[PDB]
Amino acid sequence: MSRAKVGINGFGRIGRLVLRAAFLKNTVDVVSVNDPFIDLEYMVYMIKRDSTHGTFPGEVSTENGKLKVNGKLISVHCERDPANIPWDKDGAEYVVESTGVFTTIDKAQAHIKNNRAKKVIISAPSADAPMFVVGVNENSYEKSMSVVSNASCTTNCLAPLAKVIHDKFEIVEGLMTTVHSFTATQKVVDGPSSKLWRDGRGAMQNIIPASTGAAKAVGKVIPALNGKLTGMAFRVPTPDVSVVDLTCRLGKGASYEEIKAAVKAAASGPLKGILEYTEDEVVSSDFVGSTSSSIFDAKAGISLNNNFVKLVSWYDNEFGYSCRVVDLITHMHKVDHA
Amino acid sequence: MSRAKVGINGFGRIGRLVLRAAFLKNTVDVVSVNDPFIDLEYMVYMIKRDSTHGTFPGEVSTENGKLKVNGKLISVHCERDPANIPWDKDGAEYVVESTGVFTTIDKAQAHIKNNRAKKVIISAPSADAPMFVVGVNENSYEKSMSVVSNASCTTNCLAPLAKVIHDKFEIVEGLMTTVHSFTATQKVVDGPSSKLWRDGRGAMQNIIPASTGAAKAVGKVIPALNGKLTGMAFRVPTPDVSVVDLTCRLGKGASYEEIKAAVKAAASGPLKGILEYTEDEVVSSDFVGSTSSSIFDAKAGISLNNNFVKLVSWYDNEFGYSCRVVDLITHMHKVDHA
Amino acid sequence: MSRAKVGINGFGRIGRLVLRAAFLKNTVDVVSVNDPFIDLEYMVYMIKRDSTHGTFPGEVSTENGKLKVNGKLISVHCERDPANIPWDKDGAEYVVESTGVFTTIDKAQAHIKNNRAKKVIISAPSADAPMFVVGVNENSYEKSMSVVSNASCTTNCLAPLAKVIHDKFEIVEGLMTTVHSFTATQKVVDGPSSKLWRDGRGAMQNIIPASTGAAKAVGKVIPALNGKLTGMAFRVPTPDVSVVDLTCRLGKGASYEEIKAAVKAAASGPLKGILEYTEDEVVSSDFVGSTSSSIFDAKAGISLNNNFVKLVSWYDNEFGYSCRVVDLITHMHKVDHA
Amino acid sequence: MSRAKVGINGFGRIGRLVLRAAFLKNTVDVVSVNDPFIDLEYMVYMIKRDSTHGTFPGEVSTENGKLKVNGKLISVHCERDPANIPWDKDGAEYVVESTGVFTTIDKAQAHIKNNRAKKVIISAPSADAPMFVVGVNENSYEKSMSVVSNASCTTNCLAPLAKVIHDKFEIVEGLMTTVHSFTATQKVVDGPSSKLWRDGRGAMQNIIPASTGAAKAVGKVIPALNGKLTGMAFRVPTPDVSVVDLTCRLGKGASYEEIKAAVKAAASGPLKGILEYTEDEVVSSDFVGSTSSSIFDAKAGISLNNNFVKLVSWYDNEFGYSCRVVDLITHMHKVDHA
Repeated sequence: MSRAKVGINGFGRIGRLVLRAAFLKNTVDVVSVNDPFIDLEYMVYMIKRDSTHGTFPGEVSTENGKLKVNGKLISVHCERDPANIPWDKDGAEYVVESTGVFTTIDKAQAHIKNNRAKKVIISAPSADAPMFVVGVNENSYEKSMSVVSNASCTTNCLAPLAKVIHDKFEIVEGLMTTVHSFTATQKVVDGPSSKLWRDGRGAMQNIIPASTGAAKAVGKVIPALNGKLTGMAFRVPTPDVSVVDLTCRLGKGASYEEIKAAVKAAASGPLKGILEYTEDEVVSSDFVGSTSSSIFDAKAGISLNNNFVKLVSWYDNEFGYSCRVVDLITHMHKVDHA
Repeated sequence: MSRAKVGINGFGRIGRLVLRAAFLKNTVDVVSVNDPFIDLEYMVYMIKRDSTHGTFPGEVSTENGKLKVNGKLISVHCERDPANIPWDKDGAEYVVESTGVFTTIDKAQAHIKNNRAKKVIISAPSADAPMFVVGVNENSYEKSMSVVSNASCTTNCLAPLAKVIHDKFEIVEGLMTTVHSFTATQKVVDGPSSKLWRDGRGAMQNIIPASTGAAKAVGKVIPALNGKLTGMAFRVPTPDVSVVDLTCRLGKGASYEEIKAAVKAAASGPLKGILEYTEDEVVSSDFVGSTSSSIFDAKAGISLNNNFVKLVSWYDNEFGYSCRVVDLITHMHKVDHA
Repeated sequence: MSRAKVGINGFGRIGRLVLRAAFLKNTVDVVSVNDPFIDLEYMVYMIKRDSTHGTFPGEVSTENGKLKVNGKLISVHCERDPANIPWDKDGAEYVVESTGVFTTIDKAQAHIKNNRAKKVIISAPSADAPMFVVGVNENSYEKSMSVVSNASCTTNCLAPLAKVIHDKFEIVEGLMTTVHSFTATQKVVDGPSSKLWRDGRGAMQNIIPASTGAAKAVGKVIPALNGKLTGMAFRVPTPDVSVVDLTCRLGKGASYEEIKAAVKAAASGPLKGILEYTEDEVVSSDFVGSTSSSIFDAKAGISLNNNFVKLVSWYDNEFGYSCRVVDLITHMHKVDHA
Repeated sequence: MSRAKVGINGFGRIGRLVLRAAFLKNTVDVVSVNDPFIDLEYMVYMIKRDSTHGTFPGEVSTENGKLKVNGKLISVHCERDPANIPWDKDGAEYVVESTGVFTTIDKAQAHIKNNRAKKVIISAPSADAPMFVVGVNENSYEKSMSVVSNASCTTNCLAPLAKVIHDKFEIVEGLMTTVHSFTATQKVVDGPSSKLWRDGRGAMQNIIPASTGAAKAVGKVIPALNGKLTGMAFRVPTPDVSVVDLTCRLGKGASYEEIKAAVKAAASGPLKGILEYTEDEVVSSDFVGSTSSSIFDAKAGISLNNNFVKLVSWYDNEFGYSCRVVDLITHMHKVDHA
């Protein structure tokens, strides 16, 4: 009994797929959704239909102004302002800030005031809000914190992998590269982008050397690896799934077969679920729907020697991350209401 | 005597290429450009680097605060209010309206007001402004018209074909389908499009059924075929170039051999440069950068009997259409500034 | 009261997806496969992981030199000469020819030579073998026919619809187009295509116009439409699913809504499972893994008048067809063992 | 005086752009082509039409069963057996082996057999044949060397950069990843690929881990870094232009500015034409048609510290390589003739 009641503000890509993960894992209960740029009737469409993840494997309709999903009514809102959503009346405790526009404790506090929702969870790396990665520092969550962060989805891939290698071979220093699928933030043709010019170029016809602090933010998830990690991104013409290309220096001399054994041991043990291990000839479509945060590709990895190796790990940047959002809630609820 | 002095508002896709089309024909003069979102710095980049048509053939730079393009200086503005764009100062007598917002004559007249833009040229269909398709209703244009429209890119492909077939076999009735490359109006991944839900889907993994106002608009350019034409569109994962698929009944008998030689005589004849004829094994990429408005494909056209055929005409939806913007001005300036 | 014993020749994308359909429907028992390019280990890989239809839904492994799927054992062979495949020892009574090398009756008699397979179904449209379409002329199968084809997948889409529209309102004539996905017969980059130059172009870069008799082949399954139907094909950068574009002149006039009503009933009638009817804002990726032969889109298709209408219908060119292959065999098992 | 007379075996993708780059640079003279699968008529269409690089810039016709290009004549052959090709009658001194079937000194000598061809160049890396990268070790060519290799596209990118680095700051140890466009060896959809399973997968649906022997191969070109550097590749859905992602440890402490200057100086100096330096916010498609082997991207490269950095260099994996083949030939005809 006593499941966590959850609400969502920002029904984007990384906000609808989080909703999918909820009815799958069944670890929490969604009760509310708010998005002013999306109509209610539209919402059923975007849930039922998805070009990446297929149609919803349940029942979706409308009960009397409420979105019924797999036999569960959810109230819908559409306030331009985030502090104009009455979470209390829906019974929501934890709000998911997936609009990605209120990524600060000051802005996200707009959900918490007037006693409405207790904790706010930002589905992006935050500057002031304490970021968390379910693999590593999910336990660092103290009850006195309201607005958290689940870091970036590249971070959710690298950080768990970094922990294993570092804790077992000691990562002296490393540089990361993520071959990232394109995201909502890109253009179908050479369009406007007054800030990030490269990010405006046609998404299908370009390899776009983007940037990311995800690897640099691994330091915030793993403090022992602070300033020892950073890296950039390549955004390539694929709808979903991404891979991390880590190259680093280990403290202990270890052969690749040794590395494999440790990772295989982690993905089976304490990281059963966050980290996964395979030795198959996979590509970036064998992971569409993977709940894991990192899938170590043993085969594609290469070792120059025993102190300098290149590692590769996949992740569903959309759905793996979505699941880790659902996990962070369960943990909190487990921690605040117990 | 002189060349027409031209200005451009809305440095979009179908706007930057119109510019690129001016330094090629060199039939007119671009003097001013206006776009609030895209600064001068950015304008150079957007012009110089293009994922579809390649790097600009020439030296694009800045000088003394204004934009320069192979020894010609272009004044630059960032006014969000068309009424406050100073065309009068710049010397812009002709303005191309490529923002998508302004379509009404009384709307496009915010450019004309108060001693600046002589004629307003809307690079999009207008349901009140007299639409005109060069090569068809070209000379049908009157000097007493303050705002005109060039209609859609697609309709600029069908009409020059429609005319030929009509003016020789008389098109009884016909339905058109255009397999269209995606446009800036779409989403790279499943996104918000409250009006047109299907154009909210991932443009790169989907064949998206649309509906265009290009086919009946041929009735607006060719009155004889008014109401005899209509048809919808298909958006597919290519960055540029589209093809018209015209299915129609004829009034007179036709051997497809005749229709061929009819088009060939119209391509090299009066419609030289507007309508083109080909027999080659062409594919969409074979028309990137093409200046033709319609390129009839001989072998790809199918014919059921002597009266009911299916024609096929290619076009660069971006660059072919941007040329007819330029040519129209040479016609106006002929008629409208003399 | 028995089940068909099925063998597969040609382990391409139809061959594998036919197998998936067999375990999804569980109406036939696949007992053998043959592909001189694909060994036992690889087959597992190709069955397990699939870029388009995701991972195999069930159990696949190997055992005692035999492929094992969901508990059923499947012999594996690598014969390049079809007359060298031991269909008798394998107990395969029905052989699926999907190599394309054997489409004629006599080139198909290899599997039947010297008491072996009883029947052979050609997944490719044939020149002499009796072509059929499930939902149109299933019951036209005689027990004496050794070779028999299942038309094309393009053919299997338009055929059910025609037996509705023409069956009710009569299309005096009609032309067809199919915006097809790309198939394994194509090239990643510009390459060789000796006899059909257009097909050897960048499949991801291009819209490729290709001829197809799959619309002329309608006359074979519906004699009444012999010479009344024919069409072409466009191939676009999408991995799977295609749409049929039918522009036909109807004898008995009907409004765009009257015809919708006709197709409704057909979806819930005897073709319940063949012809489907939808009214949703659908795009191509919605019908991935769909078992229908033809899904009519009421929102897409439009009508010029009452006698001249355009219809749009979707189909999974890979999986939908594979489903019909299965349905045909289990039907054949009914007759031979009646 | 005399210009290099060249023949091409295998008019595939790479052998077809070599011809292109030849007439572009006009530094050598192509006199003979051979490809059994491509006849004269087809050969012309493959030149006039390119999905990636557009139409060829020149008059290409056929004079008397012979291919005429820009006024230069080229005799064609469809000899499957390279030892049957009359390179002597054609007067081809330097032959380009562009089919991967003849990549050893014994297997390549069929061109030189019986006094015709006097030098042969392998468009792919070779086992025993000495490889060369123009700008790095083209001066190690000896008049005695009858058969050579130009390594691979990727090697020609990594090497000019590595030379600069290792010479200025010394690369202690290094690892490389190349985000590479797909090539003719891949499939449009999941197809057979017995030796390399991942490459069987649909080229345009997946990110595909592959292996390149182009990083250790630098070791054969620069022994100083043999065993000290290696790497792999990710295959992504793009038609052309790849990028190299080089992570390495510098023996000398170097700041990023200090690195930026290191490359800018060599791109203007002796590596002018080979290595290029840029600071613009570019993407892959900005390099289609680039005649450079390596284009250093400053804004995309990063530095963890003064001794651990990540460098990025673009390259047209199709046409940058073909230009170097022409330079390898021009260099030999010099040395060969003296």
